[PDB]
Amino acid sequence: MKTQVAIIGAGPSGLLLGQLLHKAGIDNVILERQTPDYVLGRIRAGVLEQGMVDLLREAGVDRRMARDGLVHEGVEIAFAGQRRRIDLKRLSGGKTVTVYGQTEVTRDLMEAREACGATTVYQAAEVRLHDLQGERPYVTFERDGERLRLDCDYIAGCDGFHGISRQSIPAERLKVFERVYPFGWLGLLADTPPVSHELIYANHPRGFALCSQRSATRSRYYVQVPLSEKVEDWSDERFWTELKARLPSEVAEKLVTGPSLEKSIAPLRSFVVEPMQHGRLFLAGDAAHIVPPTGAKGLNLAASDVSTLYRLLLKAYREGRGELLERYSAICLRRIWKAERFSWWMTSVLHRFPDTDAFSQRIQQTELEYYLGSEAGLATIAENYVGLPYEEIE
Amino acid sequence: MKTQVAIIGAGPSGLLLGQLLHKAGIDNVILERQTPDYVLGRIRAGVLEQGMVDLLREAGVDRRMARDGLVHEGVEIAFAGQRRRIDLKRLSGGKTVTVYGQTEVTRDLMEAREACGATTVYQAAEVRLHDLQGERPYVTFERDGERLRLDCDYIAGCDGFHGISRQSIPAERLKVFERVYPFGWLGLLADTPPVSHELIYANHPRGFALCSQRSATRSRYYVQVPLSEKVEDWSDERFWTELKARLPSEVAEKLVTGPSLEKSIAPLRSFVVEPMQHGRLFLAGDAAHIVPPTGAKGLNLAASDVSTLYRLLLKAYREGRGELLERYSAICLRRIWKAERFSWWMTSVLHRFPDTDAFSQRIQQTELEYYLGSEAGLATIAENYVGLPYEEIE
Ligand SMILES: Cc1cc2nc3c(=O)[nH]c(=O)nc-3n(C[C@H](O)[C@H](O)[C@H](O)COP(=O)(O)OP(=O)(O)OC[C@H]3O[C@@H](n4cnc5c(N)ncnc54)[C@H](O)[C@@H]3O)c2cc1C
Ligand SMILES: Cc1cc2nc3c(=O)[nH]c(=O)nc-3n(C[C@H](O)[C@H](O)[C@H](O)COP(=O)(O)OP(=O)(O)OC[C@H]3O[C@@H](n4cnc5c(N)ncnc54)[C@H](O)[C@@H]3O)c2cc1C
Repeated sequence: MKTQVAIIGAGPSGLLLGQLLHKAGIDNVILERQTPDYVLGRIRAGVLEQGMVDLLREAGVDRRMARDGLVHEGVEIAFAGQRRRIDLKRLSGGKTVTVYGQTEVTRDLMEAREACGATTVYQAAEVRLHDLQGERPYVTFERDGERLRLDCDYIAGCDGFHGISRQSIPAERLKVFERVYPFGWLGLLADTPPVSHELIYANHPRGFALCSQRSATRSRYYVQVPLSEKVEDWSDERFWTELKARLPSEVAEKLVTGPSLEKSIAPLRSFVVEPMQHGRLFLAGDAAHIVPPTGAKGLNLAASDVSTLYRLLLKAYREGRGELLERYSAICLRRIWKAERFSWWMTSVLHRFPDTDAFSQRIQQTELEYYLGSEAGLATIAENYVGLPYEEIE
Repeated sequence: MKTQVAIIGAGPSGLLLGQLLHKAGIDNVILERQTPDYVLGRIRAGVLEQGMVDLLREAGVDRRMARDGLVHEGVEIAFAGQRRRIDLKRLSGGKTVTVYGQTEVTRDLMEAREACGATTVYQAAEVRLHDLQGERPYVTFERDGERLRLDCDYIAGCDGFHGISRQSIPAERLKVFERVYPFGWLGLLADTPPVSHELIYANHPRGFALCSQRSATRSRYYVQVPLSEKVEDWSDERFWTELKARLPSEVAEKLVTGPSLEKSIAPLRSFVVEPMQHGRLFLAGDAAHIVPPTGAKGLNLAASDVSTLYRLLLKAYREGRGELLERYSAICLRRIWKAERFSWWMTSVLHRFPDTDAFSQRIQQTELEYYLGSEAGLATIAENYVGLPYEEIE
């Protein structure tokens, strides 16, 4: 079995890369540990940058998104009994963000891939990577008990945080940067209309809360909870009572509640590895970096890693410029670090941290007061929120 | 002995308030623990905001400053082998800062006060404050062994961080916010021409360094040093060698060194008290708050506290609007907290902190890269550096 680019992981990253590659004539095979159904069960992302929206259009998978996606021109931040709106469009020079669930984006790509007839092996068990520095690397996996080998020119590790690709790079060649936060996000999906037409991020003494959405009749809410919490201790009723307690009274007042379609706790973490490649293996998305959800940058960074890898691979195949691939990491990391900085900043000003002294609490509040009340402060949030520009290459 | 406003402390705050008051016809007496010579020996500040410059003009003490002061339109920040200039004037909408030593400003005010014949008691020993909540407060002090009493209507505590005024407010009525940094600034004054026409703040792996000035032939340099250092362990030669090691090679190359006229270590600290008044006692300047020097806000915040107190006292005396004085703290604290936030931010991005993990070091570097490379980021630094606007009152 042979292909040009072997892709590990059928999440957004792998599917997007595969689609862009297939369309340009570069054969690729995707290997996924789970089933199509399992991948589709993951709720995750709701906010997309314009760069991601354009990439989906380039991959020709934007019909449903253009129809069903919601374009947002602003977002709200509530703190100390007041709501402040950040006009993203005005402050960023015209850019906006699009609310379209990750489940939907993944569904669209999966359908697009099937229609084109490109190769995808689900339930590819025990994927192993070999000869990463040779001229002929290969991947081995198990399908129903028999060990199969897939030869390729390059391997793109799009297998997420717990994937095999990052583990395959000799640990001594990698530099890891990580911060674990002492809290997580308890999320709840409901078939109820959102409380607002725009997102509301709330810093409240009891903890952080976020009112998001998926469509006109589907909402997604989150509340900060300590790491010791188990999802089974949070009944739907306990969640709604808690969410209401963390929102401004006039917002809590018009909130339509309902049974949860999904509930889960996601721990917050920052993680980056340098470099993002090794020989003929290139890491993309959650395989190379994790950002806390506060900034809505994760899936969006994966999109830029992919956009970059795809363009470099095109140059390598179409133009015989294989040496440009050595620049992958340097190009990606520039954008990754600025997005990590933004996600870290958002996280630190919106959440309540344990054992915080009086000085820090006051500085936290003043950070909000300053950035939300200054035209220059508002602009720094806005340009980062809509997403910083992608790098050209070369 | 009787007056209208008793002022404790003959540093910049007390002298400026006294001068503004005297000029408006409100009698005031200043009590100072030290001698004129001792006060004049303190080097301290070099950078003044435009608001402070205007206040000095209003007090009619700006002749020498207008002649000798240096107007700066920009400042430089060096980090990771690169120098980035922040165009203050362009980015702040036309404002600049003025470099005029605190020693000089204090000298100008002292001369101005003497010429007008206003009362100033130097070597006023053991100042005590009494009947702060009565309609008739009074101050007692010792002059050559005899205890004297000074009756007044109001008392302005302009006695700095170690003054008696803040100690006179029942501890239970005060809320203190404080952060002590694990390092100090070793400063050196020399009769040598500055290495640059504008200030250079440098974040270097060995520690922070700052190239400042007092005139065309007088320089002021600083290097971050741990709290365990004693000034006697730093010979002039050790200082120059260290400073040179922390600056970009092309800057170190043209640095003119020379014998120190003054050397001292100043520990870094953030401190604020709420409220800033009690009965007929009002705190101003370092008596109510300390900001680390990194942002050049200390003397500048004292100026705004004074501008505010003076205007409220005018209303009280001239207009019989004594009730407006209850607003002093609320007005001052708004500006104080934003300046504290700025000084804290500058301090955290420019200095090297002990036991810093890899993630934080990278975030520190990315903060600099972001704010120094974005038009909106540059504007947040600039508007804060030139000084945020004073509040109108009423
Ligand atoms: C609560 C939450 C909210 C978020 N909100 C947002 C948001 O609004 N906006 C945004 O930009 N980001 C957001 N994110 C982040 C975003 O969901 C992720 O960054 C994104 O899923 C990354 O996609 P990926 O394809 O890189 O990895 P994944 O989605 O993790 O997919 C990796 C795939 O690889 C497969 N795989 C793993 N191991 C193997 C193996 N050994 N062999 C083969 N296949 C394997 C996995 O099964 C998986 O299907 C959020 C995340 C969370 C958890
Ligand atoms: C290294 C350094 C650099 C700085 N750089 C700058 C800068 O460039 N720009 C800026 O804005 N700020 C800067 N500052 C801060 C600035 O110097 C101070 O904020 C400023 O001195 C405050 O003035 P003040 O009048 O409130 O207090 P002080 O200058 O401390 O004067 C208070 C006076 O009260 C007197 N006194 C004390 N106790 C008694 C008592 N019990 N009875 C009677 N009198 C008493 C003291 O003797 C003193 O004379 C810097 C400070 C340092 C240390």
